[PDB]
Amino acid sequence: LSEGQRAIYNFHKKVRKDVKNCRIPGQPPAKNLTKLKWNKLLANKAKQQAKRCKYDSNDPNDFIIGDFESIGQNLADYPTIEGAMKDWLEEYKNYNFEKNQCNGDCKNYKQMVWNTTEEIGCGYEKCGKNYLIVCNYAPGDSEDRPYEAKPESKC
Ligand SMILES: *[C@@H]1O[C@H](CO)[C@@H](O)[C@H](O)[C@H]1NC(C)=O
Repeated sequence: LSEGQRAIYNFHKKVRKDVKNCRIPGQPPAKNLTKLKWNKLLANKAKQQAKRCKYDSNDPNDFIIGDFESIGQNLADYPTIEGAMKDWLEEYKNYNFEKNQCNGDCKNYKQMVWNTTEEIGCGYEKCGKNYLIVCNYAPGDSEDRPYEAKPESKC
């Protein structure tokens, strides 16, 4: 993994560890989340997409990757990788787990804490001032809640 790739991978590991341990503010802790494994095919497809330097593109070809049945995707148009990661994460401020409802945009946060997601790979390209960052996830998420809650005492 590149420098950026490794940082994006660890930031996702850390978010998922945090949500299991009451460390995402105002969000119930998660009972279980599959461990993410990096996947080279997701990462390369992410990278071919990000090299176009088009944020909206999307393009259902970008969602057909090897044999995966379902692919989710988070996109960021941002001057730094860490800023992008933090922007996706803090969408947790908009998300109500009990009602499964969102005020504004929750899609990036929900995909990061999606309990059945197993494979991740991410790709980014410098496109002028900013990066286009593409993360692909397998399986992708749905409109449901991201995980099963567990009692905050188990933290
Ligand atoms: C993920 O969450 C769903 C409920 O939203 C739960 O029924 C399912 O068993 C969970 N699966 C895993 C692998 O954690």
